[PDB]
Amino acid sequence: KSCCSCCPVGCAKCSQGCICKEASDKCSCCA
Ligand SMILES: [Cd+2]
Ligand SMILES: [Cd+2]
Ligand SMILES: [Cd+2]
Ligand SMILES: [Cd+2]
Repeated sequence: KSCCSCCPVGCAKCSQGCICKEASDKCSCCA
């Protein structure tokens, strides 16, 4: 885990702020 369970790796969109709050197995706001 880095930021979320869908972007557990300081994802870009999740650079410095888990701005991804939607993905119960997959997201479409980032990757
Ligand atoms: Cd995520
Ligand atoms: Cd993200
Ligand atoms: Cd996140
Ligand atoms: Cd996302």
